Amino acid sequence: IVGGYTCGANTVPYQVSLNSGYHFCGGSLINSQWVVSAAHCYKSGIQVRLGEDNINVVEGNEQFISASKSIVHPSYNSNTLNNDIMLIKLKSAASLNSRVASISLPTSCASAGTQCLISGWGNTKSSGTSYPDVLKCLKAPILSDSSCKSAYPGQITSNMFCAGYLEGGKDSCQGDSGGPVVCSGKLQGIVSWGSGCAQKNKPGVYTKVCNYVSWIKQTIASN
Ligand SMILES: [Ca+2]
Repeated sequence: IVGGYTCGANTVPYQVSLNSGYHFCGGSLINSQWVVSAAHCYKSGIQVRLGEDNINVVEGNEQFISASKSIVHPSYNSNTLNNDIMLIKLKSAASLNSRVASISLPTSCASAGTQCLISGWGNTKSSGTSYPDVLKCLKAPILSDSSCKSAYPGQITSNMFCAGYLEGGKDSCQGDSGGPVVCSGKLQGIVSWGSGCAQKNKPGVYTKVCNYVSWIKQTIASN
């Protein structure tokens, strides 16, 4: 997150870190045994880390649970990042309390103007590299489809939306990928892509989760 703030320990209780020896992507806990992330975060050997604040220090609220199965969206295209979503099942159910909690799936899509909370352990600099140890947060609005398409001609599909600030300075970034965009208490987006980070007229591009609720539900029901 560039131009955000320190969230506060365990204030984003559905935020997970995906670890393969090191943090490499975010995710969102959507029930005791399943995480939603970005398909471009796919790899084998994932451990899901819940209850994290400082990802480099054991602080006492962590749960570390191996993935038993990963499911990349059937129509994921890695060249265009269309359908940039994947589900991860935990080998065991997480214990849910105030500091580790699921986030509700949307029943309807969000619209431009709605403010949302974006969170992660990604890069904090736009022209530089600094990775935080504690979870960072950014409040940002959803942008219009037309401004989104204007920023990124020929690249925005119906499974993507833009959020952030066209003036630059505030954005998600590398290492935030896969993590949440929560608006009015619903998971509306997944950190997916962007040209650099926090660049003028290059807002963040997010997977449009409301389009995938049917797929998420049926996948969970059968796996
Ligand atoms: Ca920790």
